[PDB]
Amino acid sequence: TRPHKCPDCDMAFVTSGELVRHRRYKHTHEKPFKCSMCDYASVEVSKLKRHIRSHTGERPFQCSLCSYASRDTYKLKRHMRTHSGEKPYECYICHARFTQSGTMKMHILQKHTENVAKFHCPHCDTVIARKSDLGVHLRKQHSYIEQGKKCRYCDAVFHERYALIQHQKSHKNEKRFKCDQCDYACRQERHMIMHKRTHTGEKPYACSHCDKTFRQKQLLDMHFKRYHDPNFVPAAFVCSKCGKTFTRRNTMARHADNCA
DNA sequence: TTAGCGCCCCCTGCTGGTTAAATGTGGTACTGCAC
DNA sequence: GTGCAGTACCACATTTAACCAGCAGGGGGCGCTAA
Ligand code: NA
Ligand SMILES: [Zn+2]
Ligand SMILES: [Zn+2]
Ligand SMILES: [Zn+2]
Ligand SMILES: [Zn+2]
Ligand SMILES: [Zn+2]
Ligand SMILES: [Zn+2]
Ligand SMILES: [Zn+2]
Ligand SMILES: [Zn+2]
Ligand SMILES: [Zn+2]
Repeated sequence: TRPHKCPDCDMAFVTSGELVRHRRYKHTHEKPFKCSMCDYASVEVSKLKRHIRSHTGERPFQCSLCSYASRDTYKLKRHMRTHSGEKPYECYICHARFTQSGTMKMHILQKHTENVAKFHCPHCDTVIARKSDLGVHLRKQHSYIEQGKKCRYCDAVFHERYALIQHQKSHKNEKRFKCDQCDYACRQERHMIMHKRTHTGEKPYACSHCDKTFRQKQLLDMHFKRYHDPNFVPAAFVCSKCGKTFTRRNTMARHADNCA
């Protein structure tokens, strides 16, 4: 009937030894047995054996099915879920099941809640929900590169990926390709190739039904659709007021605006 | 009494598969101008 | 009007990194009994 009770708090214990351990755990905060490697100490001998095992790497119990030996029996019991499945914990909202309690708690925090505090990157403006995801973001974007990484479009060298990407975003309104015979410039290589074809007079695309050649693919396509396709009729736009037909809509719109 | 043991949890952190935002590609209309 | 020459949409395919559940390591609390 739990005759022994702790006067310092609400806990009541059966035996004297249990109550003494409880006082040491939560009321005296003194640990007699101390780790020899560091300042860590343990009230219970098993806890100190835990730290000594971590200090030395001793793995007592081996998994039956795999190549993992745990240093604590509970770690092996948790590792056995890898083979059995057996997701014990269940979310109370979406009823999803998880192999670990911390996995379920993180799921509830990040999937079923709105005003959750997030982590801000100390080096950039991004805001990340998880600390582990922030560490991944730091370890890739803000990681230092000893050999550097050249810009894709200029001779600038950067050692942080975030800096390189920010610099490369400044070239998105730029016409890298420049013709060697005039001042014309463009952003895609195909346009530069077309312009050099016009400069040289080359007409690579040739009509297979006539003697006419063209410097661009679309010009040949429209020529074939006009003078080699009887079923094609040019789009005619009649004026809104006068009704005069215009092949180009822009001329029709301008005429309608100036029409009386 | 006291250590061994079992259970159970919390806290922290890394990791690949998923996915959504960002960005590059290319087909195809689409206008300005000289004829 | 038209063909040439250059520009402009934009659906689509990569590219990229946050999202997220699956994992393991380090520690703390108690409730049993045997020894
Ligand atoms: Na262009
Ligand atoms: Zn107490
Ligand atoms: Zn230690
Ligand atoms: Zn195993
Ligand atoms: Zn849920
Ligand atoms: Zn950042
Ligand atoms: Zn650059
Ligand atoms: Zn040129
Ligand atoms: Zn033809
Ligand atoms: Zn008119």
